[PDB]
Amino acid sequence: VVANYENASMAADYIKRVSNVLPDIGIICGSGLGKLIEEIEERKVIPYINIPNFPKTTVAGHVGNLVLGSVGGRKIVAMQGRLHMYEGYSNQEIALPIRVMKLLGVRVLLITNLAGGINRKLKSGDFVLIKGHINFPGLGLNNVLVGPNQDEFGPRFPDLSNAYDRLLQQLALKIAQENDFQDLVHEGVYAFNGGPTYESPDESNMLLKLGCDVVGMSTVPEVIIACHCGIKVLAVSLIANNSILDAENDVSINHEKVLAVAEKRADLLQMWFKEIITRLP
Amino acid sequence: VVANYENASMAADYIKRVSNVLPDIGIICGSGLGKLIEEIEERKVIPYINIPNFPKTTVAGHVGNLVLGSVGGRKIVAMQGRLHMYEGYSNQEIALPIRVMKLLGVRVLLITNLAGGINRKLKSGDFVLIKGHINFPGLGLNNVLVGPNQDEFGPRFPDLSNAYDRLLQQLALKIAQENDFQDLVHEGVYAFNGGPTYESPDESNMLLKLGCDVVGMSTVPEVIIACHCGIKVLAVSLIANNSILDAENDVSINHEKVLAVAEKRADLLQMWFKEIITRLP
Amino acid sequence: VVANYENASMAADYIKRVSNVLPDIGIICGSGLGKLIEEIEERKVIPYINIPNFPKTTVAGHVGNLVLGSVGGRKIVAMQGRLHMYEGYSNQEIALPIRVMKLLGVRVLLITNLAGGINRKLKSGDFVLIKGHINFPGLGLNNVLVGPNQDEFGPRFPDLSNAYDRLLQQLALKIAQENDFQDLVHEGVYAFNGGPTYESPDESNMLLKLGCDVVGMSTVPEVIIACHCGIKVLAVSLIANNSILDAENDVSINHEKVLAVAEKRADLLQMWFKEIITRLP
Ligand SMILES: Oc1ncc(F)cn1
Ligand SMILES: Oc1ncc(F)cn1
Ligand SMILES: Oc1ncc(F)cn1
Repeated sequence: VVANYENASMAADYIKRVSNVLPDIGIICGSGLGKLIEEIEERKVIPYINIPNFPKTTVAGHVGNLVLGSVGGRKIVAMQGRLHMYEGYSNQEIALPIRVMKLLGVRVLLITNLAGGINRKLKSGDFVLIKGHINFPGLGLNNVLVGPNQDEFGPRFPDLSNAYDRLLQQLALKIAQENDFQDLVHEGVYAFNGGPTYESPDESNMLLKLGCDVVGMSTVPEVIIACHCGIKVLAVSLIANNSILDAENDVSINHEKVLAVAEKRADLLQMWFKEIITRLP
Repeated sequence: VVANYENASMAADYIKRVSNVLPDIGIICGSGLGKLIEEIEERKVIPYINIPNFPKTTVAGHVGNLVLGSVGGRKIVAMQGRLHMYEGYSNQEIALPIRVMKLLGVRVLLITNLAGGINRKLKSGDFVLIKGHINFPGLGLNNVLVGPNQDEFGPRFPDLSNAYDRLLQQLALKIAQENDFQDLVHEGVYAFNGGPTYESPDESNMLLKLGCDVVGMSTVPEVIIACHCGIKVLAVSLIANNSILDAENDVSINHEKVLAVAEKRADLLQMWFKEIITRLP
Repeated sequence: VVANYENASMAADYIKRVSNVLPDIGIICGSGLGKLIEEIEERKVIPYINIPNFPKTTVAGHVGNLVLGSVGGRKIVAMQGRLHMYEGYSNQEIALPIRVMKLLGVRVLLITNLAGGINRKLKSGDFVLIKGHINFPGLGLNNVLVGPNQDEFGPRFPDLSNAYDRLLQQLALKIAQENDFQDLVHEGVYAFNGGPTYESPDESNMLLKLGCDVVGMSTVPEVIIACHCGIKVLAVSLIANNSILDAENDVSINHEKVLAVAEKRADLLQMWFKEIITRLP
């Protein structure tokens, strides 16, 4: 299934027929950070398996829903269950849900994820507003846009220099200042490690030398498909460890330590993003 | 279709039957830079679609011709319409036209492309004689030679240390000195970004740290297949922007700015390469 | 053929029925360095082609055997003929033999390979105990674990920080000290170049900047599959050139120079690894 104009139009025809919502705003929430999606009012929940041309996700399993409703009086659509390229999904499978968002009317996409810290001043539980990226898969001929260009959505050769909207980063920081947690909020460069192994101690050392502030296994593919078709993006990483410090001290990372950090910050992130949605121009 | 001895011999049998030219020299021209190929004398134009075992290019579209004729009294063969790996072509598809060149008798291959500048002293419209490369796809298990080795063409483990012939670089510089444009001519290290997104601002910063002079999305695959089977190579990048400066000043690159630079330099490059062909040993 | 619990159990059922050995220790020997495998006592030699679900290797050709027997009174299993990812084998093909080792009872895996030297103090014929790695394919979405996780073998997101067991590195160094060749033994960080082209002069310069001590085209995939399923690992590189020096002096590497270094050190490595096996806790 190619992520082309006709296959995405077929999916959007089904969603509109079921939901009766035309959303302006899309959200993709990171693992353990999706509590906001249960707070959506006047909801329709749509399993991916019921939507024409949506990718099959029965191998990886776990939740896979599109949720449409209202937050702060705004009309939104959420992916509940994010598709990760380390699972083996092709370029076409990742791109189609984003391109369906576009046809549904999404103009702004808000994204959260979990990441490892590389910059020395970053601590467990800090947040990082992403302002640029280093796309190791893209340099290495695994860019999410490798393949024929779908000209109806965007250009063959996109410019990523404003892929992370500066006015959205400012709005996010203003909201944290209003609530006296700006001291947790940083800006930084995100490195895309295809994964699924955690960054090794010597990979982490390397990324420091190359000026990365955080590293993770998601987000860059969705950002590129969104930028290709003219959707503005805000992306926020929650730091779950300092990998540079682990490397210098011979300490281990693991999934259980990571998920506990998400639990610790989930409710603050929920409230932050609720107010961001309410206050988007 | 594997790029093996028999499939390439089948294609070469067809070309020789149609053209009545045995070329010594191959040329692959970059986008907007192929005007020289219309100046070829006593031509035969052969669409790729008519050549047995040549890769299908009807998805990407646009021109796809092999052109055989005479320049400066020398017998040449040109690819009019270059195959790019960001389109989704496999290793076998890229390699076969080069290996057919070899069976047709090509001993020297001359290549031009468009690239972004990373070295601070490089400006829009400068030329760069490539003297080595950093092959991010190759480090990342997308080398154009991944797969079984075709032993008839070359070794399992090639040495790339003289892939860019030093005497051809000297000849090119001598010709520019004769015409008083040597001040436009540099030498440099080319980084292969698989693409198709332009290098991001923070990717550009990274490449500076790693000692790259230019970056682009082509040329390294063809160079490796040519070196594998013993064809000498000259490769010249036309600089269409300084990406380090764009990053420091928060400026955008785009395809329309890039194509205008090609237009500005096309005729000088045409004349340069005409005299290079005439004067190859 | 997926490298899942049932397909690997089917292979292990066949091996046990033929060999009557339950090994504790696995070995994977590098090119020209497998002489120890002929010294295995009370052997069974099993061609890969006869084992259910083992990957087909008739395209690459050359030896492909599993050998089970006794060394120093210990029960072992060896791969005679290593699978390399530059040949075009998928993730599943590489992983299955290691996962069969696990089901057969392997608790420790010992690995040797040939590599290029990047650290300036390393010379032709030196050995390097690997203590960490930089996995360019993994950063670039070609990690050997990309695809669905096989939960029976290990976790979705493994930690690689103790993938190279520290007590095994110490035991190896102690043995070299006992035999007065500790002056040949170093420790270092290994860069995985997917290959099959040798590291270029400017790739080598880059790797120095990023803190790599050696570079090669194997070993990291097997280490990751082993670590995933809880097998301890010792990995030793034999240095066959200094690629930083070749780059500064404009000198060439080649396969014939490399194989002669293996010949020069094969017998010392054979005896070293024999005593390591004998003395594993
Ligand atoms: O803490 C952490 N989370 C996700 C990562 F990919 C790496 N490190
Ligand atoms: O100016 C420019 N041309 C091609 C590139 F790949 C990047 N930058
Ligand atoms: O000497 C050497 N051996 C293997 C390599 F991959 C590179 N260099």
